[PDB]
Order: sequence, then C-alpha cells, then structure tokens
Amino acid sequence: MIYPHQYNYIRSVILRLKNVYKTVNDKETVKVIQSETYNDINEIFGHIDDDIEESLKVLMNIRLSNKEIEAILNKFLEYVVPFELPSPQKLQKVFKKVKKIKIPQFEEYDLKVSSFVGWNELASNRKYIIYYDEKKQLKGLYGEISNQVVKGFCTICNKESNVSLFMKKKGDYICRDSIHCNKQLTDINQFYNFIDKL
RNA sequence: GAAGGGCCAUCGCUCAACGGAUAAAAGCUACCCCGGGGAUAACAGGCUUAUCUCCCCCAAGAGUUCACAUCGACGGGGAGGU
Ligand SMILES: [Mg+2]
Ligand SMILES: [Mg+2]
Ligand SMILES: [Mg+2]
Ligand SMILES: [Mg+2]
Ligand SMILES: [Mg+2]
Ligand SMILES: [Mg+2]
Ligand SMILES: [Zn+2]
Repeated sequence: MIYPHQYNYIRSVILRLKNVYKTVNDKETVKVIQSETYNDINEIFGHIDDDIEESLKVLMNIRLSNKEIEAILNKFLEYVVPFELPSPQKLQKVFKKVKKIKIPQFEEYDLKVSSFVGWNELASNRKYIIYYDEKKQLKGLYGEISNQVVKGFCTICNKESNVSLFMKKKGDYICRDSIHCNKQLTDINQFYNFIDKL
C-alpha cells in the first residue's frame, strides 16, 4: 500500500524517464535516469514484487511505450489506497456550521490519486476541504473560493496553473479542482504546509 | 330624623388573550374513553418539480502542438417523474 502523493511522484519520475528517452540522445545520461527511476521505485517499495520488477524492466528499456507506461501505472495504482470519504453524519460533525453540506461523488481512481478531498459550493462561492492529519483524525476546512480563475503558482500543489483565490486578510490562489491539485501534488507534507500557512 | 339609595363629578383594571367568560385556576395519559373529520396530519395515489437523476448549448481551457480521442471552467437550455 502506498500514499496517493507517492503514486503521483512515481508517475512523475516515469514521465521524466519517458521524456528522457524522447529528448536525451546519450545512452549514458539515459542510464543515470533509468537507475534514478529504479532507485525511486525501490524507495517507494521496500520489497518489490515480480510485477514491479517487470514494470521496472519495461521502464529500463529505452523503447518505452505510453501503453506500457499506462499498464505500469495501473499496476502501481492497485498498490495505492483511495482517500476515504467521511460518512454524511460524520461530515456533519466535521462541518456543524455548514447546513445541508453536499459532497460531489468522487471517482475511485480520483480518490486513489487524491491525498485530500475538497469541493466548492460555487453558489455560495465557498470551498469545503476534508483531509486526514498525521494523527489521522479527519480535518475539514470551509473557506470562500473566488469564482475567477487565473494561472498562478499554487501553494497546495506547489505548481503553477490556473487557480482560484481562496479566502478563509491574506489571499492565496488555489487550483479550482482539488483532484487536479492532488494530481499536481507530489507530497502530503506540502499540502500540510499549505494548511500550516493558512 | 337616620341608615341606606338616586343624580352629577371623579378614582380603583399589562381585565395587554386589550368587546374584558369567574373575585378566584397548572400539568400527564403508551391504562385510556366517547362524539365527530379525509373540513386535518402519518402510507399510497394526483398535481408540482425547488431538490434529484439523466441529456444537452457555448467552449475558457487540459490533452507535447491540437477545445471537441478523452475531459470540459464560468455560464445557458431541457427531459424524466425512481
Ligand atoms: Mg378580543
Ligand atoms: Mg370572552
Ligand atoms: Mg372514536
Ligand atoms: Mg382533503
Ligand atoms: Mg387510492
Ligand atoms: Mg437533452
Ligand atoms: Zn493546487
């Protein structure tokens, strides 16, 4: 079992390796990336199954294919555990102030790749985000979200993309989609740092 | 004669549930009872469709480039009657 952010990190290194094959014309430079990618996967899993080894083998080969990548990603995805959505009665305890709070249905894959879950009402222009801390107690935050979206560096994912200003007076632009933000996010601590910044 | 009445004048009410039932009044019933009501609720039907489910319009964008492979922000229009 691996964290969502870890999987995103694995995905990124795999994409890098494919990009390296695409761009780099030197095998030796490629080899260093191949080893680094291998090391990164070895960092993720203390013990690697034969399927992971097969995936590594496919990754190691210079002639990587996007279908092969997707298959490797699917195998890695299986290891990942989806984010647990709270019970509505539990959620009501999380958000007592909020009345008739509604969570949009999340795809299982989305939950698997999402370190945290967040949704915006839009009608009230308020975004509600739920996450499990290091203590593993679910923490819900409700804050105003700007309707306007403009490209900007986002603290939550630590990436530059189209973002919506979030208010909860310091103002920070955050990605409109939390799932998109999660996909961009590579470390759960980085999201925690954003929460600490709040 | 007086006592006590009448007439005139005036005083005493958050009688505020303010045309004030008495000077004087709160609750429980799954131990319940009678007379009634579909004039009125709980089930199902009917109407309705906010909500809900589903389908669309525009296409900012994402997708190496490339809106429309796939996905689709902000908005807009419906259908169904679970
Ligand atoms: Mg009266
Ligand atoms: Mg009376
Ligand atoms: Mg009777
Ligand atoms: Mg009737
Ligand atoms: Mg009937
Ligand atoms: Mg339609
Ligand atoms: Zn973000």
